[PDB]
Amino acid sequence: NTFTLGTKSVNRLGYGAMQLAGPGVFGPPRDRHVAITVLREALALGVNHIDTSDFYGPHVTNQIIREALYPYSDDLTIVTKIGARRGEDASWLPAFSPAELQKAVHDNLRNLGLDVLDVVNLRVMMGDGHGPAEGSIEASLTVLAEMQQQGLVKHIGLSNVTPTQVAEARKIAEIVCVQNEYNIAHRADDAMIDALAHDGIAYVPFFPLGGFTPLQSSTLSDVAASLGATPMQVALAWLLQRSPNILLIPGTSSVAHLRENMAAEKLHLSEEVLSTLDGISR
Ligand SMILES: NC(=O)c1ccc[n+]([C@@H]2O[C@H](COP(=O)([O-])OP(=O)(O)OC[C@H]3O[C@@H](n4cnc5c(N)ncnc54)[C@H](OP(=O)(O)O)[C@@H]3O)[C@@H](O)[C@H]2O)c1
Ligand SMILES: [Mg+2]
Repeated sequence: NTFTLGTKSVNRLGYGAMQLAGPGVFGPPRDRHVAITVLREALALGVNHIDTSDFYGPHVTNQIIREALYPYSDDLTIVTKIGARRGEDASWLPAFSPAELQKAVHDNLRNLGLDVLDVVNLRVMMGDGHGPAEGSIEASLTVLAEMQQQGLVKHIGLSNVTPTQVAEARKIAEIVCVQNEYNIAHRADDAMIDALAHDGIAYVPFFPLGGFTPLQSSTLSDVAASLGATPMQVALAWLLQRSPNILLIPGTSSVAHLRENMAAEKLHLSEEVLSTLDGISR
């Protein structure tokens, strides 16, 4: 169904735009035409939330969204993210000096052809690992805060953050969404999802099917089979019923998968099936 993200209601089945680019989200996509077709069909299918970034393929993913969908329905929310830059070797690097965050915000503005960004995710990176790690984010957020006052950005969100960081952030500005790694097999954020929900802040999982062990994978497959669904559909449907503040942004460069992902809304998970799925992580 729906969720109010900032001041705009969004269909909880949205679209991640990260597959509309070359391998490693770098360079142009396989086929620009199919990318355009996928975006247009998504809208036609009821998508009104698109997740993107200007460091996808540097810039080209945003330009495709523009070529395909400008001028945008005013029902449409485009969410983008800043905080990283791309090496010319496809590498992802820290990019959170005021100059870089300001340039990133304007890059988005130009490539999407917008006058203001709906939602900007600040994407955190601490330590030498990849995921959530402790450290103050005040400096970056203050910069995003100022561009909000200037009217370049309506709403601020967070990406790849620990519960403490969210807590530090929410004293500097309003946070409308948190975007973290989370799926059936990786449920460390469970507590935060419920707490966010109670404050009306959305939570946005990525890797819906990522990093499953064979046993984890075969269980999901078993469940799909018995339901006449695909594993992807089961994964999305589980996310949908897990909490009402959860927004899905599955990415795909294929129209068939798009329609299939969107069909996941029709799938209804019995208690016995949820029992099996909740045990995948345990
Ligand atoms: N903020 C961050 O730190 C960050 C990091 C990662 C992702 N994200 C966002 O989150 C979104 C989701 O990305 P993700 O990393 O969670 O992974 P994902 O986009 O859900 O997975 C992408 C892969 O799944 C395949 N796929 C999609 N639907 C399928 C289906 N129905 N059947 C079989 N395969 C299917 C795609 O292949 P096909 O193209 O051939 O269908 C593609 O190879 C992204 O679009 C991006 O915007 C953000
Ligand atoms: Mg993706």
